[PDB]
Amino acid sequence: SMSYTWTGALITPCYATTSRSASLRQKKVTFDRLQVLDDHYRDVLKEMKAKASTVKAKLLSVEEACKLTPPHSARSKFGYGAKDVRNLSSKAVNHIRSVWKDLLEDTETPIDTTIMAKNEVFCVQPEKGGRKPARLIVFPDLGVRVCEKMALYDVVSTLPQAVMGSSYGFQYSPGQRVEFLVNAWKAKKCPMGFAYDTRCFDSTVTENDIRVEESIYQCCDLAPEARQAIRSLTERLYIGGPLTNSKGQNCGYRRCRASGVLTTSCGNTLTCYLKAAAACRAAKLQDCTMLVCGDDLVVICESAGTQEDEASLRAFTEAMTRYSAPPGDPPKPEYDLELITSCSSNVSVAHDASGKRVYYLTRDPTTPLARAAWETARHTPVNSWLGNIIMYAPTLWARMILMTHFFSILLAQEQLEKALDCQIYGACYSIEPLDLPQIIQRLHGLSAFSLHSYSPGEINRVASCLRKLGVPPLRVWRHRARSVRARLLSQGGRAATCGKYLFNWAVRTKLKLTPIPAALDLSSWFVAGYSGGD
Ligand SMILES: O=C(O)/C=C/c1ccc(NC(=O)C2(NC(=O)c3ccc4c(C5CCCCC5)c5n(c4c3)CC(=O)Nc3ccccc3-5)CCCC2)cc1
Ligand SMILES: COc1ccc(CNC(=O)[C@H]2CN(c3ccc(Cl)nn3)CCN2S(=O)(=O)c2ccc(OC(F)(F)F)cc2)cc1
Repeated sequence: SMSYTWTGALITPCYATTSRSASLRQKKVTFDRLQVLDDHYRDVLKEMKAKASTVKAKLLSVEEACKLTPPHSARSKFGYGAKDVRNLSSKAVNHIRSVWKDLLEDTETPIDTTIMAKNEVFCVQPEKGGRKPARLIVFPDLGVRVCEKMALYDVVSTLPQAVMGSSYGFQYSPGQRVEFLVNAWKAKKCPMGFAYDTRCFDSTVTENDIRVEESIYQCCDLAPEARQAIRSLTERLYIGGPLTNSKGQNCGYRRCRASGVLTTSCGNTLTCYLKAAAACRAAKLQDCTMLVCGDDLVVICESAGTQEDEASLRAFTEAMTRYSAPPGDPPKPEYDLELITSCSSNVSVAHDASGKRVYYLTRDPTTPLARAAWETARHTPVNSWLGNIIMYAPTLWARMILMTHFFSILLAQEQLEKALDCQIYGACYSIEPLDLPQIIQRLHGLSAFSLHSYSPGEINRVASCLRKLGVPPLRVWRHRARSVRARLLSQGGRAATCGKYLFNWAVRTKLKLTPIPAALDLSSWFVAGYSGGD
């Protein structure tokens, strides 16, 4: 069936992406899906369903569901917002209760969704390729989104780990992700790895995929109202429905994955895992270890020789294409783990204070830096820079640029103690910058504060990126960090800890860094989300 049908009504508005590029995105995401399933697919599905059979899921109350709403979640077309939802205002609660009643009473009627162009910031790259068109966001009304949480919040936050075990990427800190990847690479006699890029994953998700996904959820022990809501949400919302623009006009019809529903992340992970695990069998890949984050997939296996590995990747791709997951860029076998990019990241090596070889996740800093510059220039509720400092804390660029830059601004504005909103792959947090040392030690290890002897390629990538962007060189950042370190230490308390742990790299006469006294429960900085709510 067609992933999308359009009426002609434009995707109207509410470098940076706008509605002016939506037309180009529509062309890319609009195609017919031809899915052919086989025994391997059926076999993996039964195996996944047998694991889901062990899960018991709770049905959340309206209030518990309200308390999980992102503070910045899009407003309801029925006179209430995320603030009203989080405060349990009578208008919000009463409207949500009537939505819930309709989900239990009406099993067929498609639920309306809003189609919108995403405003994302990317960097002005005129060399190998041009600009990117805006992504398309599809979401139901706020009321429906609170109802999804009642029926499925417990499912989506318990089922994936039960079904996929160690293959489920979202259960990991960046430190645990590198450990998993390195351990899996070390455990192969002759390792080979590859990342699989699916072209427009959301668009490739068929009605059958969404029904197979529901067949997995149905395996949980569920409250009857939860069982009916999952059934009603599958037919009325998840499989597809009408698209309405910002001006309230009939835009078209969706028959694929909506990006803004609670099950997007869980569903894409399950669907990606199922197709990939079945494709590994069809390709006859030996001893696979997979890691799945939504549509993002890495496979690590035993090499069967250079030519044989090229042929097995073609068979993997053939199988994925049959399952309705065609490639964007054709996968390539890699025989060095650093060369694989997964979750926009790659493993690199450095050394800690003791001289020990340590592995960490890094990426091209262009996008993180350009996004941080934009945030410095304009008022933004979500601070991608804080997310980036937290997730890439061991990197040369997050340590020397982002940490130095933001701690200097925060010291100057007297805002070190001010809690900031932070979104990481749909999990919302509220973090005071003064608490960053303890968080970094939990997420990455004590070594994140003493990494040095970075790879030359990595050093060159940061240095070339700064030149390209007009950012002062690393020498300027070292000077600037010595200043910030001095003003932080002079303050004592948490500010001194920041100075000590975060900026030890900037000094010639380094301090010996021991485990932090305040280290640890992360879901304490938790406020809303876990890959679902707006
Ligand atoms: O010794 C040498 O050989 C080199 C010396 C040298 C070269 C350039 C400077 N620049 C500056 O002092 C100023 N800018 C900066 O000191 C600056 C700081 C952060 C900057 C960022 C990001 C970095 C990550 C955090 C957010 C800010 C960008 N740009 C920055 C410029 C350059 C810029 O203007 N915009 C962008 C655009 C995209 C990406 C990055 C940038 C301050 C006022 C005058 C301009 C200073 C010294
Ligand atoms: C390229 O490398 C990668 C490494 C890990 C990942 C996967 N991990 C994450 O996306 C984050 C956010 N998480 C999510 C997200 C979606 C869903 Cl469905 N479920 N959980 C919880 C677990 N992690 S986490 O990193 O452990 C963490 C925990 C507490 C924090 O709290 C505080 F902010 F306070 F630090 C902050 C971070 C993805 C990429």
